[PDB]
Amino acid sequence: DLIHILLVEDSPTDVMITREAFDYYKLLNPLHVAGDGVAAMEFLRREGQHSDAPRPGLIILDLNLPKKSGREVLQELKADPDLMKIPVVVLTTSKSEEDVARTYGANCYITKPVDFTRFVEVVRRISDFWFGVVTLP
Amino acid sequence: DLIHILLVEDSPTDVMITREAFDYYKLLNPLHVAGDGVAAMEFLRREGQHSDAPRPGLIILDLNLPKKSGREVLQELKADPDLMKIPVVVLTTSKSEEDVARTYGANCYITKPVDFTRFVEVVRRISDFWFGVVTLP
Repeated sequence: DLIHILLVEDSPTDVMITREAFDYYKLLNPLHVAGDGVAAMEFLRREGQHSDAPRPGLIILDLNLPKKSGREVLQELKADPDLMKIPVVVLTTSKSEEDVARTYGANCYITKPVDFTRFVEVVRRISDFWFGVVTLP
Repeated sequence: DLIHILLVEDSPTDVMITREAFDYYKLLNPLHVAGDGVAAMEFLRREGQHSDAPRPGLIILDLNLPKKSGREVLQELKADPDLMKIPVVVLTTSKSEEDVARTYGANCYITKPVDFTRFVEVVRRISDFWFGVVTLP
């Protein structure tokens, strides 16, 4: 449970689905949320209010973002020699759109919302990620 | 992923379902299997062929066991001042039987087979167990 997860999603309903999924199914991975692209880059660069953010080990990225787009966030990520290494899953709004997105992006795409099932599929699609059951005090 | 899991189940079809679930969904927890009660106690006591077995952190126990029953295994477990501390989930064959089993055993019961969904519910029902996503080389 070392790696923190950064969810860049503007929909409060959809953020709620992921929060409750992590909660009800006992995911220990710290879930962090940015509601627009400008806040997402503030988190990654660890600037401003996020001056003490942890580096995420997984970024989950919607494309519909106010203030700064999903595309801008991804483009600024892959420019940075450090942020480029971080795994990115792009949220699509429809499995049909998901077929289109993989054709031209393939595993780094899942349809939203990210409930626990979809999050389990994310973990499956990403080679270096694994589930473990940990006992705790 | 420190804790090993001991599955005491005689059905090869049902053992197959759990093996593939752990495999396809990338559970790192070592899964160990005993096909009857006598082998299960051989594992716990770490005797004979299992002289170097690891202590399990979770035991999943069918009641239909040849050679030595599910009840015998549980009774010998709770006698032992060491083995008694280990979490035990009892497999029932029907959610109806599961309602009966909890009335008189409540969370330590799930209907078989143990696919990944049911295993996730086991983890939910057991206070000190948590899921974590771990990155790996």
